[PDB]
Amino acid sequence: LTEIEHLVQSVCKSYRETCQLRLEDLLRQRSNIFSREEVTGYQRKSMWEMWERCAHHLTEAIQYVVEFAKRLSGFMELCQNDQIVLLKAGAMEVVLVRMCRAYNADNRTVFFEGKYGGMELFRALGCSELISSIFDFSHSLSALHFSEDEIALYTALVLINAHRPGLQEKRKVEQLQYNLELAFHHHLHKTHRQSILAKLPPKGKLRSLCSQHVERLQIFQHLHPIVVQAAFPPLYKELFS
Ligand SMILES: O=C(O)c1ccc(-c2nn(C(=O)c3c(Cl)cccc3C(F)(F)F)c3ccccc23)cc1
Ligand SMILES: C[C@H](CCCC(C)(C)O)[C@H]1CC[C@H]2[C@@H]3CC=C4C[C@@H](O)CC[C@]4(C)[C@H]3CC[C@]12C
Repeated sequence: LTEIEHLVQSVCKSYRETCQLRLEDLLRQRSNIFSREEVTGYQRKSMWEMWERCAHHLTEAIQYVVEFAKRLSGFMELCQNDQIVLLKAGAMEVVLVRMCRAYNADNRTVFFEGKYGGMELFRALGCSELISSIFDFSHSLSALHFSEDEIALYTALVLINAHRPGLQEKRKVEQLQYNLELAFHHHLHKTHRQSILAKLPPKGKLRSLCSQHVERLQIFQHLHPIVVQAAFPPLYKELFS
């Protein structure tokens, strides 16, 4: 009906098509937990092997978020500089939010390579403080019990942010952001879920965690670089320079 009800539907559809893992599958698999043996198996792998596994999973996760963006109304009519600026600042913020779906707060486990495991799975990477910050962020998001439509609309707003430094057509990003803000508010009101607004992470916290993650990924990429077929080569070239 309204341009806004369609925008809600097209964001939720984009998300459904790019969500990478199905929520019912992730909820169904929570009982499928790595044994002590499988865990010491991961812990004994080289840093460089665990880095190769985790780098490729994270790159693929980023590629689902790039596709999500490309399918948001108006994203493809932004100039290429602004597309790169938004995804560079936002795509890994969206991956970190998407993680909460694959996270079980009851035993603090994440779905990884077909089973749930704790952060000790990743010991060989020697990243314990950063990995702990990532699990704690997922742990605090788990309390919101995001619906699929909430996660879709919230992650759209994570990407479409006119405050990112470097934008060339700030007013064009503002028009998309305000339509998505109205879509999000409208949807929460229609579903009696406005209470999540007071509980969303402070913007500073997501940007800060994302900044520490990407800096650590860039250090590993520097020491032991992986390659992938770039989904968005201009963005890829600006991360893997
Ligand atoms: O397929 C692509 O076009 C593409 C695929 C991935 C990205 C992208 N990688 N990335 C990383 O942090 C990253 C990852 Cl996930 C794995 C290994 C090394 C890295 C690092 F070198 F960049 F640090 C990002 C952060 C923020 C935003 C986009 C990306 C960008 C583009
Ligand atoms: C927290 C750990 C370790 C990160 C290690 C470091 C800091 C070197 O990158 C990472 C490794 C792999 C990541 C998952 C990859 C894919 C997905 C699917 C996506 O839909 C949601 C996020 C998730 C589950 C990632 C979570 C973070 C993981 C476990």
